[PDB]
Amino acid sequence: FPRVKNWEVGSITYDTLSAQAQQDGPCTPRRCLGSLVFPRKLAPEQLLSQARDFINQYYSSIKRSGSQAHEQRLQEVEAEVAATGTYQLRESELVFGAKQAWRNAPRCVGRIQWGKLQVFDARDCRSAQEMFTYICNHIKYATNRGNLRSAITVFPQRCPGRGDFRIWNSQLVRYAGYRQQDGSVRGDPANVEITELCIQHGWTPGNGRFDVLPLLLQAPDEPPELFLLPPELVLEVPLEHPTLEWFAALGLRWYALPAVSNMLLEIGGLEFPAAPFSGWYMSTEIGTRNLCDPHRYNILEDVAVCMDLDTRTTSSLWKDKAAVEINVAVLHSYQLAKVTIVDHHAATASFMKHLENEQKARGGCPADWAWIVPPISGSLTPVFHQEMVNYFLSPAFRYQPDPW
Amino acid sequence: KFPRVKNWEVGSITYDTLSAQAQQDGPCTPRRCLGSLVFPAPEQLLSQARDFINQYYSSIKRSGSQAHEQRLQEVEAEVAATGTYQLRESELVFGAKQAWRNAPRCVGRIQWGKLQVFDARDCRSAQEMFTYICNHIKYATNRGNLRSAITVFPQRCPGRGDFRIWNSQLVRYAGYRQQDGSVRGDPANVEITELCIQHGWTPGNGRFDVLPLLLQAPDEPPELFLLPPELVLEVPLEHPTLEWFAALGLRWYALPAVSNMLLEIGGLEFPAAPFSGWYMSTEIGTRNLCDPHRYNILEDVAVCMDLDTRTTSSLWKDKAAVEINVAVLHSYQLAKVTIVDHHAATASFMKHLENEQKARGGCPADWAWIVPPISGSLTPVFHQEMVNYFLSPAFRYQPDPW
Ligand code: HEM
Ligand code: HEM
Ligand SMILES: CCCOc1ccc(-c2ccc3c(C)cc(N)nc3c2)cc1CN
Ligand SMILES: CCCOc1ccc(-c2ccc3c(C)cc(N)nc3c2)cc1CN
Ligand SMILES: C[C@H](O)[C@H](O)[C@H]1CNc2nc(N)[nH]c(=O)c2N1
Ligand SMILES: C[C@H](O)[C@H](O)[C@H]1CNc2nc(N)[nH]c(=O)c2N1
Ligand SMILES: [Cl-]
Ligand SMILES: [Cl-]
Ligand SMILES: [Gd]
Ligand SMILES: [Gd]
Ligand SMILES: [Zn+2]
Repeated sequence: FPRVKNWEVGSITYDTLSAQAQQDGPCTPRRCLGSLVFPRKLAPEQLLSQARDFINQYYSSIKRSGSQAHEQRLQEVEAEVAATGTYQLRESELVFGAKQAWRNAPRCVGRIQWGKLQVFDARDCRSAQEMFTYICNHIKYATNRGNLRSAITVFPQRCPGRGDFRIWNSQLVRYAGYRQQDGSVRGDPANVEITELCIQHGWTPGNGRFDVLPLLLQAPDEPPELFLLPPELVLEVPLEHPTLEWFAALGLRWYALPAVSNMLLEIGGLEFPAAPFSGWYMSTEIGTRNLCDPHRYNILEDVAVCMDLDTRTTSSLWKDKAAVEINVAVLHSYQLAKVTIVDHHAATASFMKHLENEQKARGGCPADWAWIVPPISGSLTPVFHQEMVNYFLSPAFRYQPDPW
Repeated sequence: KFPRVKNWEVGSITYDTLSAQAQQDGPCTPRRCLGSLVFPAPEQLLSQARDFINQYYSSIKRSGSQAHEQRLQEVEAEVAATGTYQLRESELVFGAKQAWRNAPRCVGRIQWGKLQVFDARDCRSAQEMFTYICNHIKYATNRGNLRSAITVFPQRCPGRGDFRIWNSQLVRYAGYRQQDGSVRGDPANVEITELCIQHGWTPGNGRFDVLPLLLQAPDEPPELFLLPPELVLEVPLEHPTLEWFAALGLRWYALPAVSNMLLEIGGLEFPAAPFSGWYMSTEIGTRNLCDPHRYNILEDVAVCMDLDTRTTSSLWKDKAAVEINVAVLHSYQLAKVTIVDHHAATASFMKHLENEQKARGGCPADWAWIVPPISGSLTPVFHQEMVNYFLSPAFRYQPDPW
């Protein structure tokens, strides 16, 4: 049972929940690999034991372990896979699984919200236009005129033999990335690959550096079909600074809804390769990562010239001063537009109280230090001084190969 | 079957074949990762010694020679007669450098080859220990043009007690308990301050009182030694455009000299081997002055800046912190005391990683310690994956001798 200490206060807890960790990660007693983004790389008898475990913990969570429909439900899944080779999840189970996969996401700092999550069942789906209308319901409900609401929608589970639903965009909302005559990029260099595929499936390109991409949606077996998104459904925030009058003239924008559409949900031994989820942004994800990373929009040097900073010596900390203003402008702009957003101080303080909750509930909580600590002002937030344990519980979201 | 390591800012790919030779185990398993934890006989003394000797004779491109096999046969028969062996002077210098080279949480390692090793293995007493330390401080400080140095006191040996420096650093500030239960001075140093007092020291009452040295000779109580003030170079902190900053009274010292770690070379253990370099500015500005459990000046700075401290979304903490760091960098540059900022430091470490891949095929690095505590993703180390493992020779934590 790992002893975990908080170095700001001195408190000590023990992770007894780690002792129930399954899917072995990447580390060994000889070498630690916690800093790798993708750990490693990417006869149905094992379906039973994964469904048995998941159903067992479903009934513990609602008191009904021992007697009643608990043992009963064990038999239906036994007979359903003995007949068909897969099984269908009940509605409450799909909702309980979805929430647990969020609760178990080691790198998510927003997990204090894990209990409030709207789960749209789309297992009826069987068409590309069908999912496109499913996706537009999610976005509409999730955006909610800017008072954002956590949502996931679950499309039909992978079946042995015959194909899979797959959203080809990594997010539902993503900006174009076109290569110049220079080979350099106008737009988001993160999305130069998917922009390449959008065009070669009949998309006509656009203006420049803030073009919303179309959704490449893939019904089983048949190829991907492009789907344009209505501008009305894509809520965006133009970026302005509360006191730097020129920042708005830089013409920077970002969208409201972070909605990840390329991860695979796994509940009770069933894989849902199309299950896009969405929450709201932490300000540093936009300001520091999306806009300041050297391989993203790389705006930091441009904002520093406008602030008339000394970009000729790193010891002037001009990068640090420029970044903070970019984060200030993001927070101000989203707030001015009444769009839900959270600063990294508020967000990490909530994660600490999530840790304390999860200590009482389950005796621990899987957490990935490097992704919990903000990308600016790390040691100024409480999680910096908090030791953490990372391990992999099910249900979970996993990374998955891309369909090409 | 070696770890694939990716740099995300650029797209580089390399593999860490040096990890496979890792000669110790750490706290991680396939079941769970503990990377974020701060604190993670003859035949085995002989097998460590052989790996070191092999390392040394490799570095002087003399592997597998007669001079090589001689020294192997030599140390083996010395362990037989006495249970231990002695390093030659060149072997000691190489081992101290390798320990620095192998230190996984050190961002200043691009320098590892430039190290001044002082051989104090003939030291006989605490008084003499004091003299060797004062000279270390004088040479490393060098009137503000700092030099990397290490002093190596006698090794652990059967029959006698260890030399120990009780102080965690050669220069530290007193931490005095209050009547509010509060702490005047540095709260990290409240215990060593109590220790010093009960061993005879007359305490002050400032917030930047330099502590005496508690020095332990074999089988003796610790003895108290005052550092002559003119040996301890200090830098008063001011801000270049915030003139009220000087009225805080804040200071920090030139020389970071860590004195409580253990140096291991070829199975030998040196429990007293203080080493020193020069500060990276975030250690002073961010950690030592802004940690809530350290001097904790952040809120008082931000109020003086007229920042809005009612709400976190004004980012008052980030703004005050960046200006506390600007003051540190400016104050040291004004006082002509060596200092590196986290941007230059992390850029040099990137060069170290590339040097190390070509040289040894990888490099042990602790990402959570290499990435600076402010402006992380603005530096190039944030976007570099790293492999953490324990190589020997090495520095190691050891328990407090009290
Ligand atoms: C409600 C507000 C939320 C916030 C502020 C938030 C924030 C974050 C942040 C900051 C990361 C780090 C990733 C990065 O920065 O690169 C992350 C990762 C992640 N989030 Fe959350 N998130 C929220 C809601 C959700 C929801 C609703 C889900 C799913 C139902 C979710 C699941 C995940 C997963 C699966 C990952 C990464 C996979 C892994 O860590 O292994 N989050 N989130
Ligand atoms: C000359 C410039 C140097 C710089 C800028 C530097 C910087 C650093 C920093 C910032 C840390 C992490 C401290 C923290 O934030 O808690 C560190 C750790 C460390 N450094 Fe360096 N250092 C320098 C020289 C040296 C020298 C000369 C030695 C030894 C001869 C050394 C050995 C170590 C060790 C042992 C650690 C702890 C590593 C671990 O526990 O894995 N450093 N250094
Ligand atoms: C690049 C390999 C994987 O990276 C990842 C992996 C995951 C997420 C991610 C996923 C969901 C989020 C939600 C719901 C809200 C939010 N506020 N943020 C999120 C961030 C970002 C990245 C970007 N690095
Ligand atoms: C308490 C767990 C271990 O912490 C540690 C561990 C090590 C060092 C350390 C050691 C040597 C340094 C040198 C030579 C120069 C410099 N510029 N910095 C240093 C920092 C600081 C801390 C502070 N936390
Ligand atoms: C190399 C390093 O592990 C990698 O760049 C990680 C570090 N921490 C991160 N943390 C968050 N939140 N998002 C990221 O993309 C990363 N990247
Ligand atoms: C809990 C946490 O891992 C711990 O406080 C570490 C994090 N990384 C660090 N990194 C450096 N360089 N110095 C530190 O003191 C710490 N503290
Ligand atoms: Cl994003
Ligand atoms: Cl220090
Ligand atoms: Gd101007
Ligand atoms: Gd001024
Ligand atoms: Zn690990």
